[PDB]
Amino acid sequence: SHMKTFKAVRFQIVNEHGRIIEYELEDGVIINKEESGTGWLLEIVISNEHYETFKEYQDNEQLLDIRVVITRPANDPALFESTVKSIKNFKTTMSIVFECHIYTLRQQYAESLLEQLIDDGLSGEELKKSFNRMMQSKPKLKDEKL
Amino acid sequence: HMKTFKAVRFQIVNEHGRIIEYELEDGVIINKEESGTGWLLEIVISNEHYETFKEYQDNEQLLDIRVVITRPANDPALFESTVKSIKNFKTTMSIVFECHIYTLRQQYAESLLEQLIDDGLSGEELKKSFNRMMQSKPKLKDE
Repeated sequence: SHMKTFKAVRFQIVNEHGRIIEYELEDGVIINKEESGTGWLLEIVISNEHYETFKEYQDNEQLLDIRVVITRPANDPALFESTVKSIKNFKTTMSIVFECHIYTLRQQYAESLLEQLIDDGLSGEELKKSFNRMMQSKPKLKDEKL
Repeated sequence: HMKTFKAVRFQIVNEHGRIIEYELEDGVIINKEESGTGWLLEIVISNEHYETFKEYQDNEQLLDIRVVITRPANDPALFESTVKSIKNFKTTMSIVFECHIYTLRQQYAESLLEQLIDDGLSGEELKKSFNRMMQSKPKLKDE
């Protein structure tokens, strides 16, 4: 793809346990800012309902593991690590800009993911349960945190 | 609410009512009126006519464009635009345009006819040109 500007049609945030919170988009754009080595800029419009969550993310400079689907909703998510840069609250909606850096899923994800879950002591049905959910959501692995 | 859209067709219309369609790899258009920059359009097309677009950018040529938004089912929105940037690849290029949307003047038909007659046209030539210009809808000489 040769474009530097894309329409964002789905937005999700994933936690450690591979649990997705999806936010319904009013609007969405994401720009590849290579001009500086500044990464990517995501601007979305969502309901005000989530103003506190995102205000707290901004205040703590929370590192967020996000999934962004581009152009058409059936497409495979792109993977970013991001922080909230600015928030604008409106009457029923809010506008949020994120600072994003793209990443590719590592090789041997399935093997590392299993190694992590077993080292956390999971077994049998809880293990199948977590592995399957995590295989789809793809959380950042414990060996990448601090 | 929705401010960012897919751009599915792109055309330039010249003085003569002639449509020049370019097939898109991709396109997005963004409504930035709140800012006051009008709309922002990025497209990827073949780079065969790179020199044509470099020329427009250098001359800051004012282009009368038609953009179909979201679905091909829609009729094109009318823009007056200039080329802001070009990124050239192997056999494609990406172009960004600054655009300002516009509505078609009232009595367009009557003014078109006036111009064609004043330019010496008659008979079959007049009908041919009028029928085409009524489809593409170019800016008139009174500008």
